[PDB]
Amino acid sequence: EPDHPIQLVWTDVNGRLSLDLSGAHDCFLNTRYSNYPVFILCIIGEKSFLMNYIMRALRSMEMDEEISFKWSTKGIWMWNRPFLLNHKGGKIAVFLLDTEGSLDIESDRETCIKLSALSLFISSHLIFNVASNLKETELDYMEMYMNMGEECGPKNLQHLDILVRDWYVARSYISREIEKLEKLNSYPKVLWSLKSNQTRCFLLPHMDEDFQESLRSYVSKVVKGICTHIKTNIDGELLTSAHVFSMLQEFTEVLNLQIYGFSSPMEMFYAIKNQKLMGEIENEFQDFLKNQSSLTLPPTMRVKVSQKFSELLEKFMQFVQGSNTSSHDAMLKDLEVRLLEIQEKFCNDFTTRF
Repeated sequence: EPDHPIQLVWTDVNGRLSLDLSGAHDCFLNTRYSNYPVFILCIIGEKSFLMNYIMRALRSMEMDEEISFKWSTKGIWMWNRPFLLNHKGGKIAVFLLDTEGSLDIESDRETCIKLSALSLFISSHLIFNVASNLKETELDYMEMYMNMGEECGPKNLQHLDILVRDWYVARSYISREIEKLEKLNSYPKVLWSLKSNQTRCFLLPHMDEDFQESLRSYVSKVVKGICTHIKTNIDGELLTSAHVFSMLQEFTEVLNLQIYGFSSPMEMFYAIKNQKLMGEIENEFQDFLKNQSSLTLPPTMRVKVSQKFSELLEKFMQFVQGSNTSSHDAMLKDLEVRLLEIQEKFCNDFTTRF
């Protein structure tokens, strides 16, 4: 079939994330490039011009030519074939990803956050389209993305480009946003990113030729820096499309299992870490109970299990992340119900057996 965009992920009627497994398999586990170092360019927010220029520039570098089969929706879409760019004596497989979603509509916000989080999780580089100054919801997506690099290798940096489509000077723009963020005292990683030039801002004029040339200039700049921003995984191997297929499956499951309320991307991110912490506590309780002797005096056993139980609820509140207390309360209550099940099983076994 002629190469075309494929919808990788969408949301079903229940807000669950659904993955085209067979489709993603075909793209990512192709025996030609699946062990080539991979690069996932992702576009988010709100284009056809930008996307088509990126493909035209990529297809030129692929055929060893010089930079100077089109792109058409509420999901994650990918161009089903990668562009193989020369690097070392090998190749880099560039996949092109587009996150279609609302940014500010309050309907289906949890699902919008989930789709976007998934794209950001697997991206090597983010192109974020904004209209004028950065709004809070955009900045929160940006902070989530900045946090997704802190768990993907040691010297991993998260690269973000901001395409401001309707500002009215890119110097005054970035300086302005740095000032607003400095007073707000929130979004510390975006602030740091803006000050370290890891986040770049590009201002696009609205007339055709000035927009055309600015897009061309920007697209040339990001395809040229692709080969030097290869991500490495936790192990230290360069990211490959096989790895990306695995990450996509696993983080889709993590997102569908994040069953606690959240109103913002950072809250969804902290909810994911807090659920993990819950499981580290329950496992820690199970281990503690397994190491207790069957010879222990039943009274001394009851007190030790009770105090350990209490200490673990304290530990959940000490290491819980984020500031949504309503969510922490729901999770502690569920942790308490789970710990009491482990306790009831161990204790009821212990009393009747011994």
